[PDB]
Amino acid sequence: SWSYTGSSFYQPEPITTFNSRFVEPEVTFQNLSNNLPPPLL
Amino acid sequence: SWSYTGSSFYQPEPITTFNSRFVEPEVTFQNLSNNLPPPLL
Ligand SMILES: *[C@@H]1O[C@H](CO)[C@@H](O)[C@H](O)[C@H]1NC(C)=O
Ligand SMILES: *[C@@H]1O[C@H](CO)[C@@H](O)[C@H](O)[C@H]1NC(C)=O
Repeated sequence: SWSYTGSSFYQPEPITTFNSRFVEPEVTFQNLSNNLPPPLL
Repeated sequence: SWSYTGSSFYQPEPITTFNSRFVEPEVTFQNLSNNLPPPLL
């Protein structure tokens, strides 16, 4: 389970399309299998 | 055929969604007819 938090304040939040951006894949990113966030669903 | 290249280095790459942005049309853009890139296809 992965959550988004602010840079200057710690508060775990659900991942949404309004706080993440689509980027070109890299080999360093995690390869999630289950419990994908709604941007990834 | 049009390819994308970096600003500080030269490498012809295919045009994807991740290296282009959708903008308001202008008269000084190229009006392509055939062999559209995948963002325009
Ligand atoms: C995810 O998979 C790709 C290709 O299968 C691999 O290159 C990448 O290292 C993987 N990411 C990991 C293991 O975090
Ligand atoms: C592209 O098409 C527009 C019409 O939508 C035109 O105004 C413009 O002059 C054209 N530019 C060219 C031919 O590159």
